[PDB]
Amino acid sequence: EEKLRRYLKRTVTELDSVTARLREVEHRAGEPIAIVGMACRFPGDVDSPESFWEFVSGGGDAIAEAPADRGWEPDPDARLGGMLAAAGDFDAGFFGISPREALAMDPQQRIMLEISWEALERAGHDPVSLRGSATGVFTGVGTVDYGPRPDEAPDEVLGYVGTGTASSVASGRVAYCLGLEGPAMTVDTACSSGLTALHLAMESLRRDECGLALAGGVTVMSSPGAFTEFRSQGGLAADGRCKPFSKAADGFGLAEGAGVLVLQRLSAARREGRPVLAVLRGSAVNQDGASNGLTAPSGPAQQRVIRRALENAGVRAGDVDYVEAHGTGTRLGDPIEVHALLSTYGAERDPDDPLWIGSVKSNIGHTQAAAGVAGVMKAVLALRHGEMPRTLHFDEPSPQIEWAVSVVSQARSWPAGERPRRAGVSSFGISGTNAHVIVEEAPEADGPVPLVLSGRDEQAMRAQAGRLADHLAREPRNSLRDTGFTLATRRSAWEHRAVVVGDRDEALAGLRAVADGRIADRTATGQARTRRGVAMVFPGQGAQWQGMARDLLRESQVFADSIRDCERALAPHVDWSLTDLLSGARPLDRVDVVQPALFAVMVSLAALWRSHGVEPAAVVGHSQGEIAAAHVAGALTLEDAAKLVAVRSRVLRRLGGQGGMASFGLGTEQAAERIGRFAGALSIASVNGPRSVVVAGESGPLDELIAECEAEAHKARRIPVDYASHSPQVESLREELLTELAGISPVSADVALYSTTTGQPIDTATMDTAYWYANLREQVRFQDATRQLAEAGFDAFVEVSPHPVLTVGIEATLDSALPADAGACVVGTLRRDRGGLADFHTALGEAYAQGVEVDWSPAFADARPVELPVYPFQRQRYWLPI
Amino acid sequence: EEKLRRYLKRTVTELDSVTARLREVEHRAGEPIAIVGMACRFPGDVDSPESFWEFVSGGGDAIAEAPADRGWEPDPDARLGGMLAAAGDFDAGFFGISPREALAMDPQQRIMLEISWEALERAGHDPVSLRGSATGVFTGVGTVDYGPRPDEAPDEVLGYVGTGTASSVASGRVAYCLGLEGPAMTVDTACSSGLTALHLAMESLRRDECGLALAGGVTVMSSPGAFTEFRSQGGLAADGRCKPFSKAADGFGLAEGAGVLVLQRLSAARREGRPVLAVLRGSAVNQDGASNGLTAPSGPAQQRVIRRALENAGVRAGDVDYVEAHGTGTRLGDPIEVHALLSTYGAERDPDDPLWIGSVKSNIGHTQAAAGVAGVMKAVLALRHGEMPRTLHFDEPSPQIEWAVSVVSQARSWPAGERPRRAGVSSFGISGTNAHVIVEEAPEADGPVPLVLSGRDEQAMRAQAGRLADHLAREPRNSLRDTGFTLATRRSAWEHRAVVVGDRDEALAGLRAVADGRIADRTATGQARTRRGVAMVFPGQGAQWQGMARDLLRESQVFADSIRDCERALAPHVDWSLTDLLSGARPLDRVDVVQPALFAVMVSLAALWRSHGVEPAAVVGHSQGEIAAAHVAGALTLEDAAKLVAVRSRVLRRLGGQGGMASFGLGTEQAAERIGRFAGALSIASVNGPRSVVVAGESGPLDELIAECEAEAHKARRIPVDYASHSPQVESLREELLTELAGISPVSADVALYSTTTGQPIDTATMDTAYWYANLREQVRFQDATRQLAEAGFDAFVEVSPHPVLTVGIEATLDSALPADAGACVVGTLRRDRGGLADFHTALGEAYAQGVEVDWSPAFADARPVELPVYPFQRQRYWLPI
Ligand SMILES: [Cl-]
Repeated sequence: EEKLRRYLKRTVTELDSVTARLREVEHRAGEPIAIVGMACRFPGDVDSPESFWEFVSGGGDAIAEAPADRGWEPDPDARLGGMLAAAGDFDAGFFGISPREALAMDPQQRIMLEISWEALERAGHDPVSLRGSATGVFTGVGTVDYGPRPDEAPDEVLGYVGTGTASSVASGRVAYCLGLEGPAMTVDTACSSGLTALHLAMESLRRDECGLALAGGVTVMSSPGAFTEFRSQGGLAADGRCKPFSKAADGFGLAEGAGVLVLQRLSAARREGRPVLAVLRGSAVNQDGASNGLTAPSGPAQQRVIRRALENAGVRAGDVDYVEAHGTGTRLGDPIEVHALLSTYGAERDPDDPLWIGSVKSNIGHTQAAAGVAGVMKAVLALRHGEMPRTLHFDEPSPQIEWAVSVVSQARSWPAGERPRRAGVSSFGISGTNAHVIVEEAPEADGPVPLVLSGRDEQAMRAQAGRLADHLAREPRNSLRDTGFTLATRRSAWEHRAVVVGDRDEALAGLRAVADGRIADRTATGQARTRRGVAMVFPGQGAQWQGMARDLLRESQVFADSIRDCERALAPHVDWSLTDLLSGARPLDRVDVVQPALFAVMVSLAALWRSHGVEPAAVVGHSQGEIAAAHVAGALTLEDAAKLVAVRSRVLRRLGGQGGMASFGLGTEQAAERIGRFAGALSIASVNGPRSVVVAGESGPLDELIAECEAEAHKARRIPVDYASHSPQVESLREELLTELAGISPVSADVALYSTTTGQPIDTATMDTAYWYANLREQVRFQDATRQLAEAGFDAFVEVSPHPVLTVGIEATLDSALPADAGACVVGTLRRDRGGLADFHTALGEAYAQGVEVDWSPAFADARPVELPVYPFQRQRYWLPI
Repeated sequence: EEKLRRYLKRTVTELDSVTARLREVEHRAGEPIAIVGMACRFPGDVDSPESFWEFVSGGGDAIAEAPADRGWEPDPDARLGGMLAAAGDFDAGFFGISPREALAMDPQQRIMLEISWEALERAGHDPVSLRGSATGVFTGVGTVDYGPRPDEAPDEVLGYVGTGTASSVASGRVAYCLGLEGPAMTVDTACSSGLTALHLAMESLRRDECGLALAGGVTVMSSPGAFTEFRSQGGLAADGRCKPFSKAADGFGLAEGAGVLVLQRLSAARREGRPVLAVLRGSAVNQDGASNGLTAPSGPAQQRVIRRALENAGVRAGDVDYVEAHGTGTRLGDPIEVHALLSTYGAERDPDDPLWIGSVKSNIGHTQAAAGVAGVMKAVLALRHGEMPRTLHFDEPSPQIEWAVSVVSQARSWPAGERPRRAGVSSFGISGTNAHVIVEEAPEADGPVPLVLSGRDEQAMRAQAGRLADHLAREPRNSLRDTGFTLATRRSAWEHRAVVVGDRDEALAGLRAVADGRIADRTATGQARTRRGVAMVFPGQGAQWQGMARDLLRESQVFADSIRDCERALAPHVDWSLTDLLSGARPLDRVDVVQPALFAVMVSLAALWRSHGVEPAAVVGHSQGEIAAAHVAGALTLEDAAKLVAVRSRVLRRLGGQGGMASFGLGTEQAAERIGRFAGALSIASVNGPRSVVVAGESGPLDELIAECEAEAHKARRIPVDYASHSPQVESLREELLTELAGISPVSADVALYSTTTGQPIDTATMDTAYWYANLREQVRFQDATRQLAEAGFDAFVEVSPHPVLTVGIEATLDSALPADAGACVVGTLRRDRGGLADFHTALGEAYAQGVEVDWSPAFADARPVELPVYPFQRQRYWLPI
């Protein structure tokens, strides 16, 4: 029996895998598609969705004279229509395109690139992240009229003539530049092209040809062909203006434009937390077929497509509150359109609550292949702003139309009620191919910060900064933390970089300064280069200051836990509290106190760096700093290393009052000759750069040296220290160190370690007690180790200290070694009186600004994304006439 | 308990049925698409699948110097490629296109219209029947380079310049002309437009967007632009010739061409019983994305697109025996394709049995946006003839390719084994968009005659007949009956029509005659007009011959059954078998035998006419003929009409040997004056036409008249008859007639009836015994009734008799009456000694040939469709240079 209950179990589990399977399929097959980003270029200086909505709800009329710049033949009868302010302007370099090829490029190809990039940004992607993805591209292109014919083109531009004007390339070139690998195609269906495209993408996503899709359309009138052809037979308003459904309809008005939508499976966008601007729910495409003429509309067909659309959307006619009509202001067409609406959407109505109707063609003109994409944007923007804008140029309603179904003449309201709101959008093509799609409102959702920003060039970076300032200012509801998070995780990191750190008041001013070419406190600025090989430097004396990370101790957890781990390890070997010591901001005179403290702080600073994704490919230490570098490398346990520095320093107390040390701005030879005269009383303690050396020995013999030097313009800094290491005075302590350092467990390490003691880079199992005596006795030789790393192809040096002290030496050593103005950089961590996170973020910012890979995320826990301005294209005009 | 027992019983049942539904949704979703017809226009004078194959397996090289006639600027280096014989030739009239519009039309549009028609004809449709259907149009168009610009176009062709070159219109114009209502769009993917289109079409079908779809692509190089662009960049073979995969590869060879497929859901085409040529099993489209360069192909993507295509087909790489590689002979591209095939298909084979590879581009060149339609056609054809044709120009295999997977270099053969054979066909776009599709062999399928045919002009009709004769002569496996059926039910009925009746040998000879402008027996030829009103004419004496219907009684059930029904109605009134009378070919001397049989024959012939969908709108009788007419028009039951004619004829025996009748060739008044001298001894019995009358009276006085005419040369024909009806001698009969014709029950009739007794049209309830005596006593006046039908706009007179006796008179009347040469046709039925079904079909033919609606179906019982020649287009050259 029991087996034939567990037999039920798995038999029921098959049966369940299958039912939910069938739903999945069927659900997927009609799944709503989310419009997740947009971007446009319309008449009226429209370059954003924000601008489009301003222009339209504002009741803008864009119709005007055709620009002079195109090299059009003059005409007695001025050419009126909806033109694009800067149709020939393009940032070619951004896209890897030579000036020569950009010149042979159909403006329609160019614009598409720009806006495709913009739209993915607004969708929440760093578009570079999408290279190699299966993203689709579906573009509606009607006419191309840009080039001269191959047969009369300048020889300069001949390679790029065909490819630069071929309709297929409007699609493909987007795929080739953003490295997309889904299907890419250009669709021609005249006016409805734009929706044909959109429909094709929806179906592509529903079948899984891709996860993501770019659906758009473009028309740019490079020549006055259309004017000529329409001024031939009838159709153009003398006004240049579209008066949809009015008494006063003359004919349509020619225009140009471009629009894109990032489309994604609704469920997929929810899972990834992308913003849903609106949902497309179903669409349909048909032909009017046997009409009265090739270019005649046919209402019966228009009706048929409204129904197929609604069948597909799974929506009822009466549920749609508004329609974005074709509405071209034609004498034949407007009536036909309205009658087809009346007997579809209107049949299912009260008089008491009619269908509402508009046309953006009253604002921007007949934008042709883009018209439709133009209509879907208006519809989306209307669903997001709760308002139906004015349809311009409405005399009286047209007396050719037999009027459920009204036109919106004064701007109306459209608020979120019980039902979702939806809109239909239609565009009907001159060649007979009609399209209608159904749009729904989006369904329901829900200290200091480093702001990181980039430009392909220096001016772009500065534009980036200014627009971020404007955005932040005109939008105090936006979290600073989400703004930084988005900037860090969802924007491309270009060559010229800036990092502005601080709270909101500071974040604003830092950005405005970056914009105006100035630098505010805590800003990092640089040019990135690929960096492979982070060497962490670990210095010794001269890196302490009375505060030392009082603030960082409070403001960072990674740092404070590291420290805790230290106070625990040094507990046995030392009798004072690390924390009381740092938190208190207590004096740091004693050797037996300073050195282990510096050890903890520097190890703790290393932990922070690693938590922000910066890992050492090698480590170099300096005197005491080799203990930290040894631990960080992995050659020592914290317990070992802690004991080591605690013991070293306890013993070193024995030399107290018997010598001093001082740094001098000269070379080993210079110093070697000068010092030779005191036979043995002084020794060179370290050589840190071609013109920097420490000398150690008996004070008096030292003072004569310090005195003599200042009297000849030599750098000669007392180190505030009462002993003299790296000198023959250390033979006294040889016994005691070998005695109670014994029991140390060195291990070969993951990371390279370039010994200063030895002079070579080493297997770190070498570092027995015998080694550690030598580190205190023998001369340091940091200059030597620097060169070895330089020569070994390290390009990034991070001086992991509370104050930079070897930084300057290092750069001088790299002047003398690396190919001048090729590469390597040097970067510190904290600085005197500059502890606390913000200043660590500024040190990250410097490393990052020069091309170190940093993981910024730890500075933004939680932190959803947020909508930011778009890349500021550095444009130039390219235009080839006829 | 058995509780759980019951539940395993349930669960299994729902497991099973849930899996049936899931199975059925998933099948539908990706069901095989059938290629059910195809047409084309390729280099080497290829204009049909058959001529394509002949060309290709003959190892044909179409490469040649471009035609001089396109207005191309001559050039020092001659332009070699695959050029379309006559790209400028179009039948504009067939499609209702003006010469002015045709001139400004891109030839890519024109060629598409023609072959879309041809393809539908081959798929076994009358394209006309598809008007208003949901058939979609998907068309690969790359470049369009035809016109001058609207700036510089002759003002003569100006209103048609934009429409004539719009890419979208290649798709749309087809749907406009054929009246198709599916989604119609154009696609630009450069060289893979072809397959892309077919892929979109495959999916539209699978989404039930349409039931049928035309998928194709075109390129016509109207200008030398491409030659110009590629002679700057490198890449063209100096040869003109693609040598795919050979050491000899210089570059590709520009070419042009055009191809369509009629696609349909496989289940549906089986359901509709339609030739499945091959089957599209699966496809894919992708982008090679971040390649080396826009135009550079990329192996990884080529492999990806193959594997996606295979997945969708549900086919293993191992299961595919041939691939139509893109193979354009490019030095860079060829190796990349062969490597990508090697690691997809050639991974899954042991060397022993490799994948075979070819490229038609070696025969016809790189046919650009049509290439790949060209490819799928070669594969479909190869599957059908079981042969892999030779890939030309194969010097040696390329030493740059790293050779599972071999190039077919000598014509291998491909037999239908235990596996279904399949092919892949790839084509790769210069903008980086790739397609691959998978094609499977077609699955398991299993007297004299009237041939009808037509053309929009006379030349087309004759050409149509020539093509039929050839087709019938060359392919004897196609039944004549099936051929007749297809012509009648699957071909449009154009203005100029011919009908040929015969067994096969005589159908050939008649067909060949019509083709030569000659005539044969059982061959009718006409110009059709819509004819509003068939008037059936029923004559009297003269129409009989001794055979009458013996043949037709055996060959026609509709007829034999009607004769059976009469025999039954006459039996009470007459003591001789109608059947034995007609079957035994027995003499018809006596009045009481003739008149009833002639009625029974004439009434059953009417039945035939009606069984082929010819209804009288009006009828006319001539003496006894009125009886038939009255019954046919449904004023008298068969039982009444039978009684009437039996009695009327029996009583008429009383005048035997007392007079006579004879038809004279002269008009009423000419007869009247010539006859009046025998005061009353002769009567004008009937006036039938303006120069034909019948005279009844006392023989003697009648012999004098006849003698007096043969003296002066008048048509003077003795009617082989004992008596003199329609004369005073009929008073003797009045009483007996009225006495036993009483009881007759006439009623108002459905159909009109233009009484020859009265002189008018009538209410047929009128036709009581008083009327019927008048019908015998009175002058007939057929001419007055003829004109009354003319004057009331009947245009089609059918003489429903066994021998045409009134036919010539009617025609002399309608000269007078109707506008001289506005239309009218006068048709007989059978002829003396030409009874028999086939002669009836010939009568039907003369009526069909002139525009009477005939329903031919009854001639073919058990007839299946059969493939036939396509419309012979009547073409002119239209070409606008630059
Ligand atoms: Cl200090």
